[PDB]
Amino acid sequence: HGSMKEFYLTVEQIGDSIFERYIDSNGRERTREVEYKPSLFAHCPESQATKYFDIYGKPCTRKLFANMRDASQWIKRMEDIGLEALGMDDFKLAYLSDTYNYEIKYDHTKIRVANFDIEVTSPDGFPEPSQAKHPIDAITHYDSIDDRFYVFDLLNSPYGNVEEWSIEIAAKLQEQGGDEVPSEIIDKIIYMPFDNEKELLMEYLNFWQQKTPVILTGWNVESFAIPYVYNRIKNIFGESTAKRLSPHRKTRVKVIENMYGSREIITLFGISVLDYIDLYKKFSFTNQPSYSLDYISEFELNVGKLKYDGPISKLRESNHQRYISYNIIAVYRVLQIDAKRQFINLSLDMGYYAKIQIQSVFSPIKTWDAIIFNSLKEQNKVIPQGRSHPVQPYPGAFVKEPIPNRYKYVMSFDLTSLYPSIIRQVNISPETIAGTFKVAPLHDYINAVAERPSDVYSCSPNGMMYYKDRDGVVPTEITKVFNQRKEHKGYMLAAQRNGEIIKEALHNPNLSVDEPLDVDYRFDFSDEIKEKIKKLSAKSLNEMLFRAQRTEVAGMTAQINRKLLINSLYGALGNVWFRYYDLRNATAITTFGQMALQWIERKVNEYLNEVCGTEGEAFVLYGDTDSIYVSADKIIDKVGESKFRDTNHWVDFLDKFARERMEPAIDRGFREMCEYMNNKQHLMFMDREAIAGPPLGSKGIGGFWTGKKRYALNVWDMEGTRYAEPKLKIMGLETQKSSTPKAVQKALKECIRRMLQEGEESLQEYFKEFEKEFRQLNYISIASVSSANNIAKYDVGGFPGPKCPFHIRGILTYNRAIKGNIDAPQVVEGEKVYVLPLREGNPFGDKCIAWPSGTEITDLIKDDVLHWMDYTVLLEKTFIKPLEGFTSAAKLDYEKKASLFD
DNA sequence: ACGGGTAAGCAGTCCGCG
DNA sequence: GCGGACTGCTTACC
Ligand SMILES: Nc1ccn([C@H]2C[C@H](O)[C@@H](COP(=O)(O)OP(=O)(O)OP(=O)(O)O)O2)c(=O)n1
Ligand SMILES: [Ca+2]
Ligand SMILES: [Ca+2]
Ligand SMILES: [Ca+2]
Repeated sequence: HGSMKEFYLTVEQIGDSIFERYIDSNGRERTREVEYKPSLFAHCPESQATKYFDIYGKPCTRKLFANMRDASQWIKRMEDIGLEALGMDDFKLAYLSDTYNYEIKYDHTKIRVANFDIEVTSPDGFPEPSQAKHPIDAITHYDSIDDRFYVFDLLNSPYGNVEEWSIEIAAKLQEQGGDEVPSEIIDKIIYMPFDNEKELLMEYLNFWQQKTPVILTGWNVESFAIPYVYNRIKNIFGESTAKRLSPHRKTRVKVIENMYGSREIITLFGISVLDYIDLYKKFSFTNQPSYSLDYISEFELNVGKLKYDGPISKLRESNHQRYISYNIIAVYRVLQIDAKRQFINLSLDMGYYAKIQIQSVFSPIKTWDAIIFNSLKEQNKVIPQGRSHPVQPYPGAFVKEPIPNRYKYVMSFDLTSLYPSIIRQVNISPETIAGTFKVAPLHDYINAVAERPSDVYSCSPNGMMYYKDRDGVVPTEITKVFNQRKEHKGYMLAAQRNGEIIKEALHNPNLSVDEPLDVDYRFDFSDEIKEKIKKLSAKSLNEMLFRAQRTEVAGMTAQINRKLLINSLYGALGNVWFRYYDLRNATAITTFGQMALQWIERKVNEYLNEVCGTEGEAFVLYGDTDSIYVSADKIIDKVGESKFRDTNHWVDFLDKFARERMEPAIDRGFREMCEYMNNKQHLMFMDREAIAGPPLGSKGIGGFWTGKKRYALNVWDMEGTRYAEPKLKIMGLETQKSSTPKAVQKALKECIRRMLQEGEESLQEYFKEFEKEFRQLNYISIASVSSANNIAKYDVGGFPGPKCPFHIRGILTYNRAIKGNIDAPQVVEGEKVYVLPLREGNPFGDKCIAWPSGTEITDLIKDDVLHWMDYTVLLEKTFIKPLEGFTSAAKLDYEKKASLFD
């Protein structure tokens, strides 16, 4: 037996015992109960010397505890006295650290990941899990070990009796009277019909004991499915039987009970719930107009809506065959989405790295508390007691005020992982604080005028001095996560570059039948592959393109989420629930960044005045925290439309000017700033990102800024990737906002593409056609979106109260128009909503209306709102005002002037 | 309780203004 | 009868 080391699955604390589920050395799943004996520490005199020193070198003495409750009355007793009680007071983590004293290398094929969704017919409307009034009438449950979809289908219920489900009919196309259940899963569905609900649940509980999930997921499974099936079994069989959903027989019900409802969260000891919706909100870097599975599915996977007739509420009685097919597809849908985004994998990686419960990957603070503590166990150090602190504003990034205008030629540069780098460069840590110095005003450091803070320590322009010689835990531990990011980024950019090869190739689609190639898209297509691609068919290239984008999304996920974590350690230092919170360090970081950016603004202005020849002229037109945006018009003039054959030539050129002259200069400038602050290590690595301009010989303006955080740019090269066709990089404007209607986002963007690529005549032409045709766009397409908070607070007898938002006012008028009948869907406090304006003297008695997003409005009122919609207002408010924004800034009109020729 | 600050633009109210 | 300054709210950007 020359083989693998054990690895935990879950862990819990009940009283004076730890409940752990793990995978042993022969790969079998197990449970133990352990009366863990923890150790906390206390200071002692300089003399009682030993192993343990706090992070400041103050000696400490370790204390046996008999059990965990015994060590907790000690932490309370030490506060009753008023001395610091050191050590890790979350014992699940100490236990994990004690048991798994090594880099955990873990096998996912051995971890049970279950994915489920239920269906619960209600003619009452939305079925609150806290009550669970209504029968659970279908469950689908996918198990990653077995690799099967277990279907529990209830044929008999007070809401209707139905025929068994046919897997043959599910397989067939929609077009053949079937449900289009993906055939790569037909062979994996185990189907189980049932007499009656009781019999189905009892069988589901027995199924769960045999195949108890470790990671439990699915869509919206924390706030609906789990608590509904808990409360349901609890109402029908009793708590005892309900507690079966826990492998340890412990649940918690914490009440948190709306402004008037009964929403509880239910925790199942010994299971790690990773609600995919929470994973998606945290790790996907999107902001969506709706978070229904239909919606997100169609966004991530480009699959269809998933249609049907009648309202979902009467669906099981009318087409039970589809009701079940749809439940199965929903579960698979989440799998399809996880196969793209890979957030489960992320979570496992991250979680086993820190040695935490996996559901603690939602908490950067947990995540770092544990990494840091593991890193300090190692050197026999003892961690601080966490302290109460009052909350406190403090300053962040600098942002240059730009002159609103157009900018023909732009070229950007940005610093690598800024704040993480600053920590590394400066050696910022709880335990590396040397002292302070007398701080001169910020600009004196920017202008390289103020006295050198210190000769011996590493400094930040907020007055902090750090030990330059030793190693900080934080810097150390952030360097390890940064190095993993570097690598996954590499794969992702490669993947992106490889995709542009493929897109170029798609104007030579070679009339032929082939299969796609066999390459590893994380690495730069070696020349022989590149030559092979030039001969392939569309069918084939297209399959490679799609495979590349899945490889790149994979890498994006891994990369941007380590960026998230490290930037989140920075954040934690400004958050009072973090054991190492310190505004001294938070501000050392932001203030140094303020300086860094401004310092290099001054520099880049200097160098480009020297070499361009001119003097005291603005070359940096904008910048945000780590960014600079340099006007390259004068670098181009220096040649002209002389020997530039095509759009690519000057792009080749600039790429070359930046890489061969500017980044050398920039490195010189920052090396000098590091000498000034006497930092530990030079890590201000500013390289080039974007390269933007009109196509050659165009009327296109290349770029514009309206104000801070609001610009567009027509970009030909980004971080080394040369685009096949130019890509708009729009930051801040209305095209990028989830609040603005899809159709206008589309339109506003095509307008921008025209301003930037095909001057003023192109815009005005297209604008004319948007104005005429705008009125027959589908209403869902031209509605606004808003989050819906504090509805209750602005109610006041069915009507708008003092200071009531337009969108909240919208819901109130919905609530008035569906008043009475429970048939129609309710707007949920906190969710999102569509929003249309209404004309003068409409039947709804108000100037707009709102319904919950991702849906068609109720049929009840649909035909009325469609005919009372105010397109006039729609277009002025959401298209025109924004457009005037963009064109004012860039010195342009969208409508032909009063010619004076006339 | 459970990463951070910065900043834009929309709408509502309350006030000055022949 | 309406514009601007202030404020609450939403959603972007690092
Ligand atoms: N959610 C975020 C995003 C950014 N930032 C801060 C920390 C970043 O270091 C700094 C610069 O932002 P960037 O968006 O340019 O990201 P980075 O510089 O960290 O990494 P990179 O540009 O290599 O992707 O802004 C942050 O604190 N939190
Ligand atoms: Ca950066
Ligand atoms: Ca940046
Ligand atoms: Ca970069």
